[PDB]
Amino acid sequence: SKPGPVQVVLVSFELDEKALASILLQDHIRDLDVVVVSVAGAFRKGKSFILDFMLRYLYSQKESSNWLGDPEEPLTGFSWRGGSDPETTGIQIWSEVFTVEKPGGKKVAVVLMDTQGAFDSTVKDCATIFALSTMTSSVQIYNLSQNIQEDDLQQLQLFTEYGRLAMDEIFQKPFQTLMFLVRDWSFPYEYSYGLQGGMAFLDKRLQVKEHQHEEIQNVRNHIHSCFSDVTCFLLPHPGLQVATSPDFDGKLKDIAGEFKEQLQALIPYVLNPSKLMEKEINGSKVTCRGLLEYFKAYIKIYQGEDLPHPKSMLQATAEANNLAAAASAKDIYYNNMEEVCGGEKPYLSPDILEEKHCEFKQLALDHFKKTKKMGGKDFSFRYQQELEEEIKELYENFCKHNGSKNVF
Ligand SMILES: Nc1nc2c(ncn2[C@@H]2O[C@H](COP(=O)(O)OP(=O)(O)O)[C@@H](O)[C@H]2O)c(=O)[nH]1
Repeated sequence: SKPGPVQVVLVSFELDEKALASILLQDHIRDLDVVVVSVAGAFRKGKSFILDFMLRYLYSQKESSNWLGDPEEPLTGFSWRGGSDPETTGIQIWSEVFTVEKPGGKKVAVVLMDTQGAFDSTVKDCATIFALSTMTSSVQIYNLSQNIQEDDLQQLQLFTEYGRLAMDEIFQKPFQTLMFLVRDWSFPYEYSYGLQGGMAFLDKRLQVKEHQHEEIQNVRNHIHSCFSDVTCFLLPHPGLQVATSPDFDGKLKDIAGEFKEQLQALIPYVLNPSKLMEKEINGSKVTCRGLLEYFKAYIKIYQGEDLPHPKSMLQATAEANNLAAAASAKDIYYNNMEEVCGGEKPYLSPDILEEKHCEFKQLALDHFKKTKKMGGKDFSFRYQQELEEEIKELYENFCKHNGSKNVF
């Protein structure tokens, strides 16, 4: 009953769909728009240290004020690396999804994602892990040591023709925020720690120059077709005790002061309620229920020998987008009907049951049609017709359950 990391993508690659569904289709979050914060990068680069502070912020927020902690008390990690073979490639998420009220009262679900791979441009693939993580997250925090290297940028080539395809055919950038998190920044006299120094440094690194390799200048020329926002944050060194310790357990006061300072800017910048950014695809928000569909559609196309064609990535996106609309409509029909004739609630005469059915079927189909969907009308119809068959089967079970409560 204790929260912990859940392996959702593992070694080709497999989606553990049951484990992911058990988190995302919980009753209290499945209908909420979901915020998906991913930290991605090479093994042993401090990703889980940052994930731990994000959890401290989220748990402090859940139960309140000094999120950083008590300076006298030792730190304890949250066990993102507790399993066998911690250097393994894959994607984990935290088992506790948080519910946060944004200003004005809208409640959203907040998922934390741990994306680990070799991250080195050669022989094998973890590009699959970076792609799946990027396409499903709303903030991809790309965790790098000391600088943004040309190798680092070359790994974004995965998305370049995808971004160019989507702009050309759907008139929209496919992804939201990419943030370069530069660890152990050592030149504050050139670019100061934090966000303003980071954006000046990123601007310089993103400039195309004739000596760079062709593929890297490509990435520079099209990264802004992929992400609606590209940002960078320079974080200081945490101090030698953190750097040289396996499983750091020293007191908060033993962490370097400038690191703590910049942590208090970085973590709220990502997780403060006014900053939470719901996942969006095709310009419409994704719920925990819908997010499951994107994982299921994306795992399929990354099964092959080679990386998928961009047309197949757009195709999988369109299919999952319509399935997400259908699933949301199906839940509306089911929840309303179960409220009215489910359980041991009293028998309803066929006239009353039919009327309720007609009311909630129309509600459900209207919701599907009103929802913004990719593919055009003929593409979306096949999903609508599928939804109508599901509703018909649901209605039959509701009718047979209702009839079992009849007297004689
Ligand atoms: N130099 C440095 N070391 C860090 C930082 N954050 C964590 N560490 C240490 O680096 C090692 C690997 O950290 P870990 O968070 O497990 O890396 P992960 O594999 O990316 O999750 C551990 O000894 C950490 O205590 C940092 O910002 N800078």
